Amino acid sequence: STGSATTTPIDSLDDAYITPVQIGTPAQTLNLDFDTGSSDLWVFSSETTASEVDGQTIYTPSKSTTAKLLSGATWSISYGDGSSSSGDVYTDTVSVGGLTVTGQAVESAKKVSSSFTEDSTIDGLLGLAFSTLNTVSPTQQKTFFDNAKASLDSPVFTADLGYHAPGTYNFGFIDTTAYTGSITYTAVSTKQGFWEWTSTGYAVGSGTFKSTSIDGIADTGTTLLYLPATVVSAYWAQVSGAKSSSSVGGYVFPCSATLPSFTFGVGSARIVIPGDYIDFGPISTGSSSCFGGIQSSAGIGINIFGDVALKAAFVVFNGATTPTLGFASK
Repeated sequence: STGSATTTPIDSLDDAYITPVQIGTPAQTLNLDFDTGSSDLWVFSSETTASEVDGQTIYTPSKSTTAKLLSGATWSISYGDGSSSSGDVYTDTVSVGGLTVTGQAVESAKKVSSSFTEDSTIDGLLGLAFSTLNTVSPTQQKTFFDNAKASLDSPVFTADLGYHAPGTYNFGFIDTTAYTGSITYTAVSTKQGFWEWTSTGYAVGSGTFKSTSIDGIADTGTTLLYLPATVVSAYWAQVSGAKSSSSVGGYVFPCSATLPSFTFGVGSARIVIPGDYIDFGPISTGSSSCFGGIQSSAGIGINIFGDVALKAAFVVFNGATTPTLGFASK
């Protein structure tokens, strides 16, 4: 089997991407944030505290003839941005782009933190990291990809995120028309539960490539590119007037600037992020200070190849017995 679904930016900045997902019988379609940095499929629901729902579409398990309470199971998750959610668990039929999994754990939110409530466009998350990170207790549950894997034509999914435009998540096949050149594959460590890999270096604009190992995670659920402070300083030093602002929470730059590109290495291959992809717009409405799309990971503990980086590539998440990542230009 295969599946193919369009993913759409939630706003004009590509702050996140939503993909329609069918849950239950008859189908209830919710727009989920596919997140290769986490491993829970959770949804706003008829169980979510009413004051914490503000415009999201909810899953109502009592209206699904295939929903079953997973008795005793609870979940609770905290994300790197400080947001969180928790609740109980149903199993139900879940379909993405024509690919169907029966018995998928659908984690129903009883509580969500303010940033989820405040984002009416995201109805929940669909985790695509390794199932070892799934938070369901006392019986850990598998991701949608893990459940589908054995049925897929090939044990892979691909992320093809657009810049200010829709893109595609495919399951079970590699669309050879969706990228240019060849796909360069690179090793993955699953030791932390992430799609963790080592970039071979970087360049800023037309500058020379610096060969240096940068361990980080391919994370579709993180908006920006978070790299070591040395790398980030080297980038922003090429932008007149750019500075790190403690009060804003990162590097800002004059909105009048033209940003240089940023290149990262995948083995001997190179992925080029155009400068425009690094502009996240005014820090507040009407400001002439703009927020940068490349930020320091120093306070995180891990480097994160988020959407800013991934949207410049066609990315293969290869879930073979030994997982690997593939990157192609497009």
